[PDB]
Parts: sequence; C-alpha cells; structure tokens
Amino acid sequence: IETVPVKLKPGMDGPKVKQWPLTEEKIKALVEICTEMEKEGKISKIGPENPYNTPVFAIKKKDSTKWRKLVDFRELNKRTQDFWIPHPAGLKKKKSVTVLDVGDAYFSVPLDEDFRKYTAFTIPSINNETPGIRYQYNVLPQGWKGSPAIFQSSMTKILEPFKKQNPDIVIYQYMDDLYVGSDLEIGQHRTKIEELRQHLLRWGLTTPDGYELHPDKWTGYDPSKDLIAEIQKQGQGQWTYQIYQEPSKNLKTGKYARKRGAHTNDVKQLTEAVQKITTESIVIWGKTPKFKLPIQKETWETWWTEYWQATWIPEWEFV
Repeated sequence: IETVPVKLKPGMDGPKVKQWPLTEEKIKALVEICTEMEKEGKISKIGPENPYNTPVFAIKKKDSTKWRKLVDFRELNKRTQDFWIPHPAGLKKKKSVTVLDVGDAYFSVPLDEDFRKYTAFTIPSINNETPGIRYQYNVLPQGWKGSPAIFQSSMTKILEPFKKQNPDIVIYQYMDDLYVGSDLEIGQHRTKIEELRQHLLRWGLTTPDGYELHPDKWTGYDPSKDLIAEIQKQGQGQWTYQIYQEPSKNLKTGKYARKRGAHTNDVKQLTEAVQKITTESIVIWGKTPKFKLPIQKETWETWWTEYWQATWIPEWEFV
C-alpha cells in the first residue's frame, strides 16, 4: 500500500509523559485488548529503547459493558502538524441528531513508519511483575488529530452512496464520531440510522450504539479563536456554565442537573457536565472548549478517570 508522511510542528519533539497508575480492573482489560490488537498487527510490542510515552487508560461508554482503550493523545496532538469541510450551521437546527462512534475505521489505514514511535504507551504491570507492557501503533490510532484528517478521503467515499440517496440528512464528523441529523419523525430517523450502520458495516465499520440528541430545543463567534467554558457549582446536584471567547461576551449559558443515582460526588458530576457541554459545543461550533473547572488539580487528576465515558479528552485548567 502507501502511507501519508506526517511531521511534528517545527522545533517540537514527541511526547514523554509518565503513565499514571490504574486499577487492576483497567490493567486486566488493557492487556486483553492490546493482546488482540498485537495479533492483528494494529500495534507492536516495544521496549525502553523508545523514549516517548503517552498515558493510556480504559473506560466504558454510557450504558455499555465493553471496556474501550483510551490513549490521552492530547500532548501528541498539540505537537502534531496542522492539516490542510466547514461546519454545518444546519446541524443544531435538526429535530434529531445521532452520534456514532466510527473510530474502528482507522485501523485499516497504516501509519507513516517514521511517525509510529511517537504513539508509544505503557500498560502498567499488576503486582509489578514487569516494568510495564509497551506498544506503539502501526495504523491510524483513535484519538490522534491526524487520524480523521488522513482517513477523510476514505470516509467521504464510504459515505458517498448513502448521502446521494438522503440529501435531507446531515452527516458531520468530529474526531472519531459521526453526527447524523434529520428533521424526520423519530421512527423514520431511527431506521435511516440503521440503514447508515448497515452500509458502514458492509465496509467493515462496526458502530457502538449511538447517543441520540435533539438540538432544536436547546435554547459573535470567531472560529479562529478557542472556546472557553467556565463551570460553577450551585448545590443540590446543580451546576451552571458559560461558554465564551472574550470574557464579557458570553455566547451560551446553561445549567446542568446531575444524573440521578445513589453513587455521586462532585468529580463524577463535573465529568458529566464537561461531556454534555463539549457535546453541545461540537454540534453548535465544531470545536471543543477549554474548560475552567471549579476543583483542585490533584483531586481531579486522582479521580476523573473513574467516571470518564468519552473517547476524547478536552483541555482543562483548575483553581
């Protein structure tokens, strides 16, 4: 076949980020996953000769029993070159929008051999029987900024048939998810989703069941600048947030009520709020905000991975 040359931004080296400790449950799940990815060729074992590292952990999506590997490529993404498909203002106007995970599609495209070293990561060892189990990718990895950009031409022709027969439908890709929206009746909308998934399945693409959304009831953007989200605790499970680019010019405000449940706390509820706000920012503007979270760094960093349910990770800072 053939790959796409890729580069880090000028003057920048690959990531050297320590692996953080994990629960035995997550370690066991990463070992099962990575064992299989290795046999399939998607990743290769490596040793300490590779000086780069990126943290890994494991998560379960909302209403799902399947562990999913999540590599926190945020540092590699900052350092990866920019790549040179505008945002659909119509998406936020649709009666219904379904979110499909298509991250499995990347694993069919090889990664430039000279870039692979930068994607190394380390599964910690249970009971310290080894110093760790290390791998690097041979294919486009989920969560890397480069993967949807390189795959895009492939994605366009995967979707050309379906779009040709359904122009009343909007399909927007952000990172590793498709956003599929229509004003159709929900029954009509839900079966068009199946139709799309059948088609993607014919291409090998399997898709975890998607989250549904209805933005038409959600109630001066400069796309060259970052979005910022601030969150405040209100008490009794309630939260407020503002999204803005210049401090006094708010573009959106809202409030978030914590998920019902016997087990809850501020960290879990914050991860819920971040995920709901990020999802809305993507549908409205196509960008994930940088979050200002009302919580101590150490507390967040100790616990947030116990509650994360998304395949992406935003930037955040603390107080």
